[PDB]
Amino acid sequence: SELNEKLATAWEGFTKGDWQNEVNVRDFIQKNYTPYEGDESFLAGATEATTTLWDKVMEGVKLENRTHAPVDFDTAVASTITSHDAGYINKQLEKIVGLQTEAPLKRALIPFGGIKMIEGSCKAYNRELDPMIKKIFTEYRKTHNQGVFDVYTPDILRCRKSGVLTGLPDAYGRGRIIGDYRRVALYGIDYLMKDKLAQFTSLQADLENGVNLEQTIRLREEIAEQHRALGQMKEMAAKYGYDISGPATNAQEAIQWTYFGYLAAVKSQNGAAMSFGRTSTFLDVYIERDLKAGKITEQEAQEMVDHLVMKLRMVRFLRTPEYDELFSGDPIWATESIGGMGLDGRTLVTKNSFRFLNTLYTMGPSPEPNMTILWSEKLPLNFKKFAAKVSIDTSSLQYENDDLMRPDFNNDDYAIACCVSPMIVGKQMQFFGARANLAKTMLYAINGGVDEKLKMQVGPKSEPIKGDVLNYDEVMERMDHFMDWLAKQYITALNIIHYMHDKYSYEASLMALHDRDVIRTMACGIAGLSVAADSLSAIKYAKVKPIRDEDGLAIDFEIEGEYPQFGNNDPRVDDLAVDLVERFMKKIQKLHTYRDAIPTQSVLTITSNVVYGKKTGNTPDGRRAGAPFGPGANPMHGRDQKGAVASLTSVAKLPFAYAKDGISYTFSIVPNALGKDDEVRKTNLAGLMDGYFHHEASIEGGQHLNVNVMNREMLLDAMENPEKYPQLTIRVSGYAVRFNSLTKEQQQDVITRTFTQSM
Amino acid sequence: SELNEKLATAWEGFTKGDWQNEVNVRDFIQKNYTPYEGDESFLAGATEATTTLWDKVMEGVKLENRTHAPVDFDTAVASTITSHDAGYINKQLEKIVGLQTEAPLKRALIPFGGIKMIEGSCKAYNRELDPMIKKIFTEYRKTHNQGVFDVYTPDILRCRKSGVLTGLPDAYGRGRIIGDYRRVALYGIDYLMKDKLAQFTSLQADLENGVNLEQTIRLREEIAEQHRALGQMKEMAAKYGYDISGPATNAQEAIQWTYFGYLAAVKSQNGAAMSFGRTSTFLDVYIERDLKAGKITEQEAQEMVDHLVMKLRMVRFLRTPEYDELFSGDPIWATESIGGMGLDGRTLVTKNSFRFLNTLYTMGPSPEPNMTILWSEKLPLNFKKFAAKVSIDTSSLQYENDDLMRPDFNNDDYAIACCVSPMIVGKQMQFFGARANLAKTMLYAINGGVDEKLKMQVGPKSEPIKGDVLNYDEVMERMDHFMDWLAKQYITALNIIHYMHDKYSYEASLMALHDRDVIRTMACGIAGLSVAADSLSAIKYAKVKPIRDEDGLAIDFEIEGEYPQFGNNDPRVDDLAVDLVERFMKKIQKLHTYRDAIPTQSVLTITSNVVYGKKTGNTPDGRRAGAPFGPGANPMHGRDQKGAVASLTSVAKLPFAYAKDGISYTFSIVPNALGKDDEVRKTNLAGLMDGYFHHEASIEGGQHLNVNVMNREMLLDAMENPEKYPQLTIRVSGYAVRFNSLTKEQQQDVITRTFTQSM
Repeated sequence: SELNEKLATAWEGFTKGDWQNEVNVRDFIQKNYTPYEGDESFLAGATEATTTLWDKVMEGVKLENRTHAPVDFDTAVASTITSHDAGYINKQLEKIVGLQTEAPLKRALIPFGGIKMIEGSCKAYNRELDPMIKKIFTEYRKTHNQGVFDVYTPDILRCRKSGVLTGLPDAYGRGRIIGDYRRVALYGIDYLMKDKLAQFTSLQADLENGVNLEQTIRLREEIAEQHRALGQMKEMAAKYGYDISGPATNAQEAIQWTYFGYLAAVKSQNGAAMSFGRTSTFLDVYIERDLKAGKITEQEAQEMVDHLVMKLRMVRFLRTPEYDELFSGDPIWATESIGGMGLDGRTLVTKNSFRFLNTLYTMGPSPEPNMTILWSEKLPLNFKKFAAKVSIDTSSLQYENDDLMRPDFNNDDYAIACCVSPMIVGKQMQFFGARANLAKTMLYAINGGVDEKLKMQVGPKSEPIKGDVLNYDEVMERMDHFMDWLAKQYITALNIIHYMHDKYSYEASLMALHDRDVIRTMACGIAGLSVAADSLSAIKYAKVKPIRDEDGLAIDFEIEGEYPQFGNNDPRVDDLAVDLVERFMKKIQKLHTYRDAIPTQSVLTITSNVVYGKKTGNTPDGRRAGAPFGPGANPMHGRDQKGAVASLTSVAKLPFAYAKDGISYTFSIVPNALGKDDEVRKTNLAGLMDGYFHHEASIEGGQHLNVNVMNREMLLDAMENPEKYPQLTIRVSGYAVRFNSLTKEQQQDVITRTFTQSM
Repeated sequence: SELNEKLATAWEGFTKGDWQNEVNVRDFIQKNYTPYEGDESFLAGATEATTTLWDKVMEGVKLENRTHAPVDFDTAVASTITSHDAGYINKQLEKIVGLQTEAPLKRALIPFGGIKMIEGSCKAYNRELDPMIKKIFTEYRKTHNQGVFDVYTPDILRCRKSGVLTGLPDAYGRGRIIGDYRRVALYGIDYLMKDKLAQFTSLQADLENGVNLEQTIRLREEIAEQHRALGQMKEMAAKYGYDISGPATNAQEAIQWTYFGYLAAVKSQNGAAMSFGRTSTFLDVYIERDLKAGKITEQEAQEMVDHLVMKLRMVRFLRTPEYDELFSGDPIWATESIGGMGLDGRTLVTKNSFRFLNTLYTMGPSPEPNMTILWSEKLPLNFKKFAAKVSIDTSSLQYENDDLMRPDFNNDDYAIACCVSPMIVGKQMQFFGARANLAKTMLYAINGGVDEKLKMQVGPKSEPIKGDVLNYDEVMERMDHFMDWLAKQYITALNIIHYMHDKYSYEASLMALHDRDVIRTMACGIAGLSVAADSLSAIKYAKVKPIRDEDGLAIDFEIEGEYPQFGNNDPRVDDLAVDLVERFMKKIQKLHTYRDAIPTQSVLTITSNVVYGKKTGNTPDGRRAGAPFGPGANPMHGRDQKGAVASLTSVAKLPFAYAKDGISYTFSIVPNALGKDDEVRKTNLAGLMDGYFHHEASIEGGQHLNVNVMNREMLLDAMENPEKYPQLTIRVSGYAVRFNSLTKEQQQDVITRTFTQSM
C-alpha cells in the first residue's frame, strides 16, 4: 500500500511504475513525459506581471554592473535554510516564490566556509562585519578555510603564491553538487524523510559489526544531518505559506516544490557552481497534465516557467575581489540540461524544452540560468533550428554532446554541473578542483623548478636546460617529470581540501536529495593547454632559443621559423595537445584519493586563463609575459585561422576519454560567416554542430561548444556605451556573462579572442 | 652543540642527559632527583597567608556542601583557554596563581561537549542560559552530545534507559587524559611549540604519498590545533603577569609553570577526571636546588606546595543532577602519583613526597587532590609508616601496587588517571567508557532479554529458563551468550562516542603535552561483580526458587541453604568472580575499535553502584531490588566477615592481567582493629598492605586499596551534625569525598558498607 490517499490524488492520471514504490525520478519521467517534435509556433509571450517584475529586478542588475559590487548583503546574520524570513519582489505578482534573503539580490553570509573571506568582502564593499559573527566563526565554530590552511604543506603554499596551483576551493564553497530537486516535487518531503530514515537504519548492522567502522559512522551522521535538513526545508517553505510535506498536486506546485529544494541549497551553501540539473522535461509532465485538464492556459505555463527562471537569474553570493578575478562576471552556474535523447531512441525534447529557451525572448538575454542543450544528431530538426535561432539572437546557449555522454553513462538522466562536468542526477557528484597551470609547469621544467617571475625554488630542485637552442625530446622529458610533481602536489591539496569540506561544510540539504551511496570523482583541471602544446610545436618544428639572465634563468625566447599552431586541424601540433591531456590523466590516475574519489580531468579554466596568464612569463610558443591563456581548451587568441571547420576539428580531437570532467570550447563566429539570412544561418549553425558532435565508434567527437554569433565591433561599442546593452550576454568559458558585469581587463581578454570570419 | 642561553641559565646546576636535546621528562627526573629515606621530622607548618587563604575558600566550600549546588557559574560566556581574566582569592597572598574563571569556585560553561547539559544545570540551579550561547551551540557549532545521539542505535538507547548500559561519556567530557604538565616547566612553551612544528612536518611525506591518507590528515590537524593551544597557554599566563615562553628558572616557577599547563586544560575541557599526573618528585628537583642555594627556606617550600595543592582543591565543573548521581561528591579526580620505585632500584620518594601528604595537616583533610601512593615493599619504612599515619589521621589517601604496574609497563614514569587507570605520562591515554551492569546482564539471561523491571525487550529475544530451581550450567550458558551481546553493544557505543569526541571536543591543550603518537586503550568497566559472583554461588551451592509473574518473568528468587560469598577467601565464590572478569575481557577483546584503541577492562563503578542498583530488580544472590551494588570490586555490603586479611586476599585474587584499567577496592577499618596506639596501627596498616600488594612470579597481588580508618558511629554523628565536620573526608570508590557533599541516599550507601572490625 505505497499509495496513500494524497499520493494517489496528487499522481492522478500518472502511468504506473517502480517510481511509485521507490525513489526513481528517471523511471517517472520515462513512464510519463510526452516527446515533442513540433516547432515554436505555440510559444506564448510574457505576461504583464512578468515584465513588471523583471524590469524591477533589472534596476538592481544595472546597479550591480555599474558598481561592480553587491546591491546589498548581510553583515550580522549567519545564513541558514531557515534563518531568513520570506522575501519578495512583489508578492501580488509572483507565481513562483523564494529568495535567498529577505530582499531581492541582497547577498547572505555563509560563514561555515571561512570568516576571512567574509571580512575581505566587507572591507572591499565598505561594510562592517558584526563582531559577534567574527568571534563565533574564529573561536567557536571552525571553518573549512581554517581547517585547510592548518593542514597545508609549505610546498602547496609556494605553488599557490607562484601561480602554478592557484584558485583551488580552499576559500569558497566547493560546489559541483546537484541535488535532485525534482524529488521534492514528485514525492514530498515526508516521503523523502522516511526514505532517509531507512537508509540510516540500513547501516546499523555494519556499525555493530565493526565493518568499515569509521566510514560507516561518517555516513550515518551525514544521513542524519540530511534527514534534519529535509525538515528545515519544510519550515523554510512554511514561511512562504506552503506545505511541501506532501507531493506536488499540479504544475504550479511541481515548479514551486522543485525550486524550494534548490532554494534551501543556495541558502545554505557557497558552492562556486550551484547547478539546477535536468528539470525542464520533468516539469513538462505536470504542465501537460494541467493543460490537458484545461486547468492552465499556455500563456500561464510560460509565466510559471518565467517566474522560475527569473528567480534563477536572481541567485547571488558574496565573493571577494580575488574570487572575482578567478571567476569573472558574477557567475553562479545555475545550469539546466535541456533535450537530449533517451536510451530507448525517443527524444527527451518537450514543449517545456521550448518554454525554457523562450525565457530569453520573454525576458531578454540572460547569463543565468546556464541553459545547456544536450545535442544529438537525432534531435527533431524543428528543435535544432530553434536552438540555433536562439543562439543567433542571444549568444546565451551552450551545447554538449549527448551522443557521447549518454552512451558513456548508459543513462539518459544525467545532468551538467557548472560548465561541462556530467553526472547522473541524485547518484553522482564531483569533488571540485579548479585547475593547475600546465604552461608554467613547462617553464619550470626548463628552469629547474625556479619560478620565472618570483625567481625562487618552487618545483623540485634540478638542473635547468642548458642548450642555446631548445630541443623537443629533452624538454618533453623534463616536463614529463615536472608533471609528476604537479600531479602529486595537486592531488595532495585536493585530498586535504575535500577532507575538510566534508568535515566543516557538508552540504546536507543537497546530499539529502541523493541516494544513500553517491559516486564521487576527483575533478582536476588543466589551464593553458594550447600555450603548452604550441610551445612544444615551436620547439619541435622551429628553432627556439632561450634568452637567459645573469643567473641562467630563461626569461624569454627567440624563434626562427614558423610552426603549426593548435586549432588549424594540423596533426603535427594537435597530436601534441592530445598527448598532453593523456599524460596528465595517466599520472593523477595513480594517486590515492580521499574517500576514494575517482580521479578525473577537465580542460576548463573559467577566468583562470587570465589570472594564470599574468602570473606566467614569456613562453616558447611566443606568448608574451602576463598575456592571458586561452579559455578552456581554446587555441591561443587568434591562432586558429583556417575557419570554423578546422578549429572545431582540432578541439573535437581532444580525448574526452581522458578528460571525463569536460573539455570547454568557446566558439565566436561573425553573423555573415554563417549565411546571408537567418534561415541559412540556422541551418548552417546546426550543420556545424552535427559535424562537431558527430559520434562514431572510431570518432569520439567534441564534448562541448559555446556559441557566440556577433561582431567584434558590437563589443567595442558596448565598452564605450554600457547603458546601451543592459542585457548583452556572451559565452566566455563554458558559461555566460553580461558583458557589462566584466572588468576592463577581463573585457580586454574577451575582445582579443578569435572571431571566426568564415567556415 | 650550544644550548640556547635561556635554556643553559634556567638549567644551571642540572645534570646532563638526552633530556636537554629532546623532550624527555623521565630522563631529566632520573638524572636529577635526589632520593630521600628520612622521616617527616623536617616538615614545616602552614604560613599565615596559607591559613588565611584556605579559610576564605572553606567558606565557599561550606556553601557548596550546604546547598549541594555551585557557589556560582557562567551563564553567558563560552569557556576557553583565554576567555577569562585573571581571578584571585587574595592577590597579595598567593604564591601560586590561577583560577578557571575570574572568581574562586565560580564554574564555567564548556559548550563544546553539548548544550543540553548546560541547560539542565541552569534549570536545576535556577539560572538562565544566555540565548545567544544556546543558539550558537545548537545551530552553528555542533557538539559532542549532538553527534553521538545522531549516530546511536535504538538498541543502545534501550540499554541506556533500562539500566544495563547507562552513564556513558555521551553527555560530559570523556577525560582520562593526563597531559605532561611538567613539560612546560622544564622546557617552556616556545621549545614545546618548535617540537610540535617538527612533529607536524614529519607527517608531510606520508601525506603526499597517500599513506594512511585519512589518519594522516587527522593527526596533522590535531597537531596543528595542539600547536595553537600552546600559544594560548602563553596568553593565558600573560593575563597573570607571567611569561612562560621560556623554561622555569626556580622552584616557584617550576610549580607555577606546571600548574599553568593544567589550568589551560581545566579551562578548556570538561573531563570527568582531570588528573594531575606524577609531579611531586619532579618538582622536588627544583625545590632541592633552590634550598641548597639558600634561595628558599623549607617553610617557604611548603607554602608553595600548599598554594599549588590549594588550587587543586578549587577545581570545579558545572554538572547536571544526573551526573551528580553517577559521580557523587562533586568529584574532580586531580590525581597525584607519589613515591614508587625506579627501574634502577632506588626509591622515587623525595622530601616533596612528604610535603604533599603534609598538605593534609597544613590545610586539613581534603578529597582533592586525589593523592595516590605508589606502593612498594621496598619503600623506605620511614615513608610507609608516615603514609599509614596520614591515612589513620585523615582517610584521604589511596594505594596502588607499584611492584605490579612498574614491571608491567617496564617504566617508572607512569601515572594514575582518575581512580586506578595507569598510563605512561605524555605517551598514553584512555578512551573512557563508564561501566556496564553485569548483574542485570545475568537477570536478562534468566528472563530471555526482557527487562525484569520495564518488561520490555532489551536484550536479544530468547526463551527464559523454565526450571523451578535454577541450575548453574544452564543459567551460565545463557549468561555467556548475553555477555557476548553486552560486549558488542558496549564497544559499539564507545566506538561512536570516541569518534565524536575526537571530532567535536578534541582536547588540544592536553594532547599538546604528549608525544606525536599516543597509545590508546578502550577502557570498559564492569559493575556489580560481587552481586554477579555471589548470585552464581547461590544457584550452585544452594536452592534458588524463581518467583515469577503472570508472564513467567522471574521477578524474585527464594534461597534454600547457605552459599559462598565473595570476600571471605572462599575459592568457591572467589573463583567465580575471577572467572567473570576473564570472560568479559576475552569478549570485548575480539571487537574492532575506533582508532584501534586496545580494549581494556576495569572493575570500577564510582557512584554507578547506586544508580545501577536502584535500576536492578531482586537478584539470585539475595540482594533486594533497588539495593546498591558494592563499590568497584568490593564484596556486597557486609558480606565479608572473616576480617581484613580474608577480604584483602579475595580481592587481590582478582586478575589485573584481565583488568588492565584497574580494580578498585574500598577498605574501611575501625581504629582499634589496627592496634591500641598509633605506633602499632601504623605498623600494622603498613604490614597489611605489604601482604595485599605482595607481588611474586606466581602471585599477581592486589592493584588498589582505599584506606578508611574510622567508626561507623562517627559518620552517624556527622549525618546529624554536618556543621561539625566541615572537612571530614572519606574514600568511597577509588577517590575521596567530603562526607557533607554527599546526598542523603548516597550517605545511606556509605554507612551500610562493610566496616572491618578485626584483621
